[PDB]
Amino acid sequence: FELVVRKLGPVTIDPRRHDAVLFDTTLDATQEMVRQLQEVGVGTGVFGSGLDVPIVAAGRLAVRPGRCVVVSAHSAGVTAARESGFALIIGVDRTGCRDALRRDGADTVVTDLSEVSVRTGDRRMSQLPDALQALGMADGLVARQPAVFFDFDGTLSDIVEDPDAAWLAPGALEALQKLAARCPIAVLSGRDLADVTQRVGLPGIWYAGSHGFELTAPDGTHHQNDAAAAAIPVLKQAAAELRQQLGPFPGVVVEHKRFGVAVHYRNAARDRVGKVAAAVRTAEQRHALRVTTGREVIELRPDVDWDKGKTLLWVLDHLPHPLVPIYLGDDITDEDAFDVVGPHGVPIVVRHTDDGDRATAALFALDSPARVAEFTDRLARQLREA
Ligand SMILES: [Mg+2]
Repeated sequence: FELVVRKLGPVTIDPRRHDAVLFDTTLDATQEMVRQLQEVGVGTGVFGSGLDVPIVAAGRLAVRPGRCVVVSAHSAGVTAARESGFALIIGVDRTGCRDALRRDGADTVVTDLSEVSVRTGDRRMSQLPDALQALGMADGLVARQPAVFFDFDGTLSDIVEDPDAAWLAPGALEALQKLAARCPIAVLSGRDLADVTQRVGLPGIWYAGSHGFELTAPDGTHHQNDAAAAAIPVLKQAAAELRQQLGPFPGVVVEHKRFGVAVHYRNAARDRVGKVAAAVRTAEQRHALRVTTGREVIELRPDVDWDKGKTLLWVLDHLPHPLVPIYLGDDITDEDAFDVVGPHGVPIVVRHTDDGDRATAALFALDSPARVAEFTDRLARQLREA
């Protein structure tokens, strides 16, 4: 395995996203590749020829398929890893079945495992210094003038199982108000632009909704990803389709947002899960959309590359000044933004009790969403200082 240092190669085992790697036994994964994974805290295991099937091998490591990588030189492995929702499936082409393997469900195919990279450099959330404590040291948190970025759910707002029941954590409104008088603020969210705007309820700042595909400036200028916007009518049609197809089956919900269809199947019986999936993959094929899985949801999104780092970099390019970013996030999508804050930027991760001590690119930690309101207040006070 080639080592990539706080970066992302072509094929990358990413500890932040990947808790284990399941190797096909026929592969000869060197002791050097397993040791590489051992230093970054990633478990290994083998499945395959008459041995364990991928999902079983994953169960022995106490790791969900959504957090596991499979590496397989055979078709059965690739396919079984595909129907089991594995996060990353690397096909190893040793018999020139690159096309076959990718038809099976390989996310990507390599000839030799030394083409696979392992991300190094991230620390585990445990290990990180506290943001509040750093903010109050002699030299403060930032040397240069900042622009501050917030994820909404899990960061500014306490996690809730009812999406509609997400509200600003106590004190976070007065805090954002103070800070907003002091520097540019931006809240990021996967919710529609209107929803997050209403829930923060604070004007004269940047709102980025629908996964950064559309934002509002302080002056109220609307901005939208042009290429992504073309898929808006496409998605309304998939939603219309999916509602007729899955309407007969109770416990299955089709939720339509401006840049996505989400199909909730928490209350769906066994064997409509495969049927809920089959319909979304039909919607996929038919409309050239992008499917991604939640825990009990399947989502269709515009087939346009984008992440939270690109939102951040874009918003920054439009800020007046060389403005240094401070970024606060709660989960996995926020790792894209930690990675591009630059040599003076401050990436902060909000810890939860059930988060499991993930590896992260963030430099600091805030203990819960409650401290985020506290951090915001003191930041506004430290900037008023200078
Ligand atoms: Mg969140």
